[PDB]
Amino acid sequence: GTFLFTSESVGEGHPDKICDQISDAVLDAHLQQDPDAKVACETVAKTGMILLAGEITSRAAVDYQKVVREAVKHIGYDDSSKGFDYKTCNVLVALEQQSPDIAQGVHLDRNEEDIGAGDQGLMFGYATDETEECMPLTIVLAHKLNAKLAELRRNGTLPWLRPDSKTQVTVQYMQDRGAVLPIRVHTIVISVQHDEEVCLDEMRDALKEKVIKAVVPAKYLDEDTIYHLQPSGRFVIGGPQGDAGLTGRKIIVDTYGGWGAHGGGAFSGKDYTKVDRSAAYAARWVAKSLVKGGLCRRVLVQVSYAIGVSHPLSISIFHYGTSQKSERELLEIVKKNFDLRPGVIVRDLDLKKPIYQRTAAYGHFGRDSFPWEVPKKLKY
Amino acid sequence: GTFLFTSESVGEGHPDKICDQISDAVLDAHLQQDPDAKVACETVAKTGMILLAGEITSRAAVDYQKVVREAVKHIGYDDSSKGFDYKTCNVLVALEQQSPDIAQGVHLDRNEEDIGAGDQGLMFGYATDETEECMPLTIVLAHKLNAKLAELRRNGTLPWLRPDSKTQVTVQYMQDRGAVLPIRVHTIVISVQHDEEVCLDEMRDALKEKVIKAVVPAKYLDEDTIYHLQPSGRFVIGGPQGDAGLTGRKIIVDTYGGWGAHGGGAFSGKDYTKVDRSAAYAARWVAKSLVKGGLCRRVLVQVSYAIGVSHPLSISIFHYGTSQKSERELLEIVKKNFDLRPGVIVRDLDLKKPIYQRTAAYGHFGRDSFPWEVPKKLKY
Amino acid sequence: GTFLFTSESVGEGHPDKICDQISDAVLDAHLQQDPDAKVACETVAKTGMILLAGEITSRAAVDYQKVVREAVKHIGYDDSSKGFDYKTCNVLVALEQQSPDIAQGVHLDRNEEDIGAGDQGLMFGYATDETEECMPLTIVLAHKLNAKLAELRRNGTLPWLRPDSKTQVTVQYMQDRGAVLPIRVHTIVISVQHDEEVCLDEMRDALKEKVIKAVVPAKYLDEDTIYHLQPSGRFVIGGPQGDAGLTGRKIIVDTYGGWGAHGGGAFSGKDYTKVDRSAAYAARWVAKSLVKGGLCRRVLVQVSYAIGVSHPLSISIFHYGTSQKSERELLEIVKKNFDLRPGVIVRDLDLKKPIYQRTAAYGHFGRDSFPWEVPKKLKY
Amino acid sequence: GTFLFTSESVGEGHPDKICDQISDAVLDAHLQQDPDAKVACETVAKTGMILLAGEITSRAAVDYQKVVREAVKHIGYDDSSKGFDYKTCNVLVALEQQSPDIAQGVHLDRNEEDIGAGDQGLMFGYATDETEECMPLTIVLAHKLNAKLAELRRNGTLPWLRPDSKTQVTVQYMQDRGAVLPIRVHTIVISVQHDEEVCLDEMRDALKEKVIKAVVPAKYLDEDTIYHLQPSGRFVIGGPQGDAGLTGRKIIVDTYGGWGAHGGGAFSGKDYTKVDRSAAYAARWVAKSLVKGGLCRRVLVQVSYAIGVSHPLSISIFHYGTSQKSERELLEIVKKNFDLRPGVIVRDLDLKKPIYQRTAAYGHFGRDSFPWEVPKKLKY
Ligand SMILES: C[S@@+](CC[C@H](N)C(=O)[O-])C[C@H]1O[C@@H](n2cnc3c(N)ncnc32)[C@H](O)[C@@H]1O
Ligand SMILES: C[S@@+](CC[C@H](N)C(=O)[O-])C[C@H]1O[C@@H](n2cnc3c(N)ncnc32)[C@H](O)[C@@H]1O
Ligand SMILES: C[S@@+](CC[C@H](N)C(=O)[O-])C[C@H]1O[C@@H](n2cnc3c(N)ncnc32)[C@H](O)[C@@H]1O
Ligand SMILES: C[S@@+](CC[C@H](N)C(=O)[O-])C[C@H]1O[C@@H](n2cnc3c(N)ncnc32)[C@H](O)[C@@H]1O
Ligand SMILES: [K+]
Ligand SMILES: [K+]
Ligand SMILES: [K+]
Ligand SMILES: [K+]
Ligand SMILES: [K+]
Ligand SMILES: [K+]
Ligand SMILES: [K+]
Ligand SMILES: [K+]
Ligand SMILES: [Mg+2]
Ligand SMILES: [Mg+2]
Ligand SMILES: [Mg+2]
Ligand SMILES: [Mg+2]
Ligand SMILES: [Mg+2]
Ligand SMILES: [Mg+2]
Ligand SMILES: [Mg+2]
Ligand SMILES: [Mg+2]
Repeated sequence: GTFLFTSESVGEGHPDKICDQISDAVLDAHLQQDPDAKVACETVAKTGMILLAGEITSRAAVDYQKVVREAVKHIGYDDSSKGFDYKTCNVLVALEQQSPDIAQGVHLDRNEEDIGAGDQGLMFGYATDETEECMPLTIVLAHKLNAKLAELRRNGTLPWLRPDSKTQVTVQYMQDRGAVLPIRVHTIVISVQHDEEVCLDEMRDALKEKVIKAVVPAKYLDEDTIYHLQPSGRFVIGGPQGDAGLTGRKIIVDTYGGWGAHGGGAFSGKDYTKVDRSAAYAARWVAKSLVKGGLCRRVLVQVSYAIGVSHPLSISIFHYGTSQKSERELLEIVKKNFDLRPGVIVRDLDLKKPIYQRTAAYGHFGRDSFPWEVPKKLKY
Repeated sequence: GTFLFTSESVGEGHPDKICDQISDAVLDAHLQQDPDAKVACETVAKTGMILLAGEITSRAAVDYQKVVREAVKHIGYDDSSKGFDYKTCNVLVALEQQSPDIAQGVHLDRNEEDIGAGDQGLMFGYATDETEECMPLTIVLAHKLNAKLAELRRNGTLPWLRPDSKTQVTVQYMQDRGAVLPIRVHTIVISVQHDEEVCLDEMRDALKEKVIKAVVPAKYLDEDTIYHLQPSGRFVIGGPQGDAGLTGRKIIVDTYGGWGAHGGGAFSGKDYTKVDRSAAYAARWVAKSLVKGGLCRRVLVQVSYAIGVSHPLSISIFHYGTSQKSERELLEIVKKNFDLRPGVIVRDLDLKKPIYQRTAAYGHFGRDSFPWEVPKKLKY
Repeated sequence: GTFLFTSESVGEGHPDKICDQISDAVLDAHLQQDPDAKVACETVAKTGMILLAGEITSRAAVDYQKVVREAVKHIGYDDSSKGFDYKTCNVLVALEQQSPDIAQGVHLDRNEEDIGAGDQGLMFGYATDETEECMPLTIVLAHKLNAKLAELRRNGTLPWLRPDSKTQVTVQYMQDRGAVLPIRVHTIVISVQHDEEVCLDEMRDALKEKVIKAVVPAKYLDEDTIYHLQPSGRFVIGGPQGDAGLTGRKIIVDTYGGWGAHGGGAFSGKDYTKVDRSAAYAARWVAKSLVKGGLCRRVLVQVSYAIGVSHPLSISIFHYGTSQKSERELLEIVKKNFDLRPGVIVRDLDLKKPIYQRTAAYGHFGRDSFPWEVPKKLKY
Repeated sequence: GTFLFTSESVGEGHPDKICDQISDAVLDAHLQQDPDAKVACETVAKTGMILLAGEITSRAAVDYQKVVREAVKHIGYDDSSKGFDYKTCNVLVALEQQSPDIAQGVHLDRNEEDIGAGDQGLMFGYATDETEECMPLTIVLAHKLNAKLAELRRNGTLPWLRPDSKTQVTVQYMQDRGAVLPIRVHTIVISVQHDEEVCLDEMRDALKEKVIKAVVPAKYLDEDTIYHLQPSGRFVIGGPQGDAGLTGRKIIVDTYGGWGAHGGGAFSGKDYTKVDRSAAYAARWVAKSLVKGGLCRRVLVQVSYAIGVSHPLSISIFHYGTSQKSERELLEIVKKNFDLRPGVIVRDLDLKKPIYQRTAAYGHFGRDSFPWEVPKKLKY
């Protein structure tokens, strides 16, 4: 009755994640001055280049040079020896206003609570009782491995580390009436950019002893656990020099690591009127509320929207057999307890607050008690 | 016992899909001359701009100006009145060689069958017997609605249409022992870019009568079906002028429309050594082989890889309760019948052939009898 | 005793001149809000692209998209059929603050009158009594031919004209004691971008009859005058699509058409602290004052500066033998009547006023009674 | 009877000169493979960015990444501490084919000797017997000061130097029957980018003792000579980070430093069919031939062209009163001894040879016995 499942995560300096963090730094900069800024900022990164492309209508005055470079500084790309430097890279801006055709169809002259969805689309929320975070263990572990790398880089204990990293965790699970129970870690991959001087065996030893053993409980690790540590053998070239980055190319890392489902919308660089972000956050909030409220052990929530229409087109609940209530009963509970219009979600989840850069690495869910991580007490 | 499920699709001129098609036009151009080209081409589109960013190591001599502009021409952006013109747009190129650190870790000096995966990652394949295409009805219908729009644009019957479109279909389903049975279409959204002269009622009438009724069987449509046709009210500004596009931002449209699962990897712009594409195609091939072979009615396949390692790290089969065989038995059948090393997949699926631009709109699966859509006869 | 001399001019839609006008539109936009803006804006134009690159420190909030596109609109590039369209081109911005090392060395904490030169360099002013404009006839005629083309394009009498044009005029001169006396026009070149439908003979006839004869006095034209009208035979592709443009690549067209001398500094995109512009304008003002004041018939003025130093390093006067006073006496007159510190020039010539876009085609000198064209009454 | 005259030069790492050298590195790369390449390559430089924009029709396969980065390496921008790094900067390419309308009008189906001029324009050549180089002393000295800085940077004796430098020299002259005789150096400016650690007095002392005294004969220097050494006080930020660069923005530095005249055409990035380069080189060759041949002491030559026309429209000779022959007699000598069609100049001056990057700093004239610097023996 056992099965394997694998999830990955990436570090702050992974080129796609650089772009997500920059896009959200831009969003936060606008929101600091104009809580109602309309923001759709994509970022592209390649050798020596950050390009901002998209649509922003805002009363803010934002110094894009400063904002972008400070985000890259935070990540740790501060010298040409590392392959990228915030001080000397190119920052190019191709930002126009929001289309007035979109603006008139979505929000102009509308009461805030009755703003239309900013686009069509579908979104999913998921929660699982297998961890206190209500997240899959596979991705929780994958994120923590990248966070550990960044910690040891920043505190100087592994000064050969660079910011670009990836991890991948395969867990063997059993199932119990639709819920999932982690048994052991089957395989771990870690690849991380490094300096020219450190040798491969020193890196592999450090990744096992100072990273894996520091993060993963020993009860999950055994003689049979497979380790692929620096499996390429050499990773000196990294960041955008090694691989182009784009915003919204880590959408599964941002969410549930292959578990649950995804509707395809990226989060970063978007204000609350973009339901790709606000409704996915709300859907997580619903899912987590159902599990922490004791109605399910595991649950998937779908919602969908049409551009210009406030209420969701569809809502669906899938409980994997882990509730005594029918899925229809859970749907009725959700409909009685949540208002999933974007102009109400914004109020419930405080989505005009400039906290988005903090969401843009290590997953949007399962950490930091953001509003969508604080369960709603349900009435039924 | 009924539930709703929603999927979307986008047209050829949707700015993200423009980028996928350009990236794959670039890939095909390289493969026409050098079957072993290493290609990782991202495309970004905004007002007046196509930017190519990424890594290509190839013996081909490719005229990027010509290749990009011809792809945009095919899509139909051929005049400033439409918001974008292949003849006069900017084409910018930021393409470097593949990192030699990646090359040495993945493919240099390796026997082709034993080439390492081009990256780590996870991938899923899915198949469902609800349609002959072995695809969810929701996304099949969504794709066909966009294809219909392009057909009526190109044949001149709706000359006010422009290339940028989106559709979304919500189907009410029942379930039968883990399989799903479509009952009716609950809601349809269509948004499509249009000329300045046509009025809203003419468009809405045409979208119902010439698009929806031409595509969706009447047995699925009834008095209660909800239509959101041009719901924003005005969509004259479109294509990249209205919304920035990036490669790999329609990964759910490219695959299963929210059904099954996704590991996060984009397809377009990548040669076969990128397992994001080759192994996802293989996983579809496996899933479809299991369903057409009569072992399951519905099945999800996960695989995962480490950079530089040929064999998958993990393989998992989930049959939703729709097989008499256990998931472990199906896994054994898969392991006996498929070799999921990238250097074997390339041979089985003919992945050096320059057919990729054809995959880059209307989904990669469920059409055209591509090799991954021709079931393998299973021995067990 | 006769000789030939040739000068050229270009139209508003010549790609280099597009860039000069855009750079100066940006400067004017800043000056409208912040008279003390520090501006060093270069523009690059190629197919579908305007790129702004440079350094601006200003309290203004400038919408670069709007400013750039409005300048291109004014020029007349408004449709993909013309090769460039303000509505749909790419506008990319790579603008940073002025270097703080420059700012501290030039203007920070300095009394305005005692601001240092913004850079080192040399500059020349020139005037000649051969025309009332105090300009060489060769370039006056060349400019007027381009202005005529733009006039006939804009009033619809030659609707096949596009904005990109070049002209060149060769005049036969005699000399009289260092002054020059035009005798006849020896050769005229006109090349102008055109639509696909008009034939070559219609264009050549129109350029002779409606352009040349409308601009050049018949007394200068005879049986022997050589006409090279549309000499390439076909000029449908034009503007930035045909030829990349850059700011500051028409510095001889901007000034004296090969007569006098040039110190190499471009004018457009620069505020008054850049002595390339302010001191060259002042030098013209000096030269014109000497000729209109009756001291010379023709005169060349050199000045030069060091970055951070207010007073010119050198001043030189060359009168071609056309004064009864020695060059040393004229130099003394200039030193007694003009203060060529940039922080005084700014006051005398009103150089914080946003009139710069008007200078950026058809020459900076010899027209419109700008302040540097109004002679100073000299005391001696 | 004395006067001052000032000329400037810039170093290899001056951002405009970076662009000229890159443009000519691109030209040379094409010519190495295809002697008949048609090349019009502009370069733009700003923080972290080299952009190539222009038109190239060539049979060569050129790796623009490699070519650009190697040119920047040669200049010495190899670390983020210097403000720019060839290894990690962005290289963007916007290169299209030559316009076919230009190609058909200029060179297609034409006998090489009878190729038309690639454009209209005017050009000047100049020579002066005041130095053995036949160049003005002011600019010769200015160039040598920059060359000295680069020498002391590269040999490690002044390791605080960076590549970006400017110099300016003012010489007091007397005249003798139209020729000019240098008397003394009146003022020298040197500004050079430097590291954060060196102090201002150490730099000023080194610039006087190790640079000026090493280059300028002591006979020209006296108690009254004015030195402006690091006059801004601080120049740590430099190269493209401090100031945008463009190709063809140092046209007076490239030529005669304000002496003679200039027709406005840039040299770098252009093949021989662009008469801006080939005819200006030829005009220098003519001028130098007249002076070294003993006909003049100082001479200015003008030539001009029309696009598509092989022979020059006009030729003019101005000898400043320094010949016993009339200017008409010298013109007749020039016409009997030189064929100034571009398709003949190419043969006489060997202009398909890839030696152009070597021309792109320290002036195109007066050094290295390039073909246009080897006087032609005149018959008359
Ligand atoms: C392997 S690259 C993707 C494929 C790549 N675009 C190509 O040209 O083959 C994807 C990511 O893997 C990581 N990476 C880059 N170089 C690597 C190396 N030498 N070894 C292992 N991982 C690497 C970085 O995180 C990078 O963003
Ligand atoms: C709505 S836009 C995305 C949000 C947008 N970036 C913004 O600034 O608000 C996404 C897509 O919707 C479609 N779209 C663009 N303009 C639209 C309009 N006026 N009405 C409906 N759909 C539109 C296009 O397919 C476009 O790529
Ligand atoms: C001839 S182009 C310069 C050379 C060009 N970059 C090349 O690739 O050969 C310079 C200018 O000449 C004009 N021009 C462009 N196409 C032309 C044509 N077909 N005939 C005549 N003049 C043209 C435009 O004003 C353009 O900016
Ligand atoms: C002074 S900058 C030109 C004006 C500048 N674009 C601005 O924003 O004010 C021109 C050149 O002077 C030199 N330069 C740059 N920074 C300097 C400084 N702090 N001191 C002296 N010269 C400098 C470099 O050679 C640079 O290319
Ligand atoms: K989702
Ligand atoms: K990538
Ligand atoms: K997948
Ligand atoms: K977008
Ligand atoms: K000047
Ligand atoms: K050009
Ligand atoms: K010249
Ligand atoms: K500049
Ligand atoms: Mg990626
Ligand atoms: Mg979407
Ligand atoms: Mg998108
Ligand atoms: Mg991936
Ligand atoms: Mg030009
Ligand atoms: Mg200058
Ligand atoms: Mg400059
Ligand atoms: Mg020219």
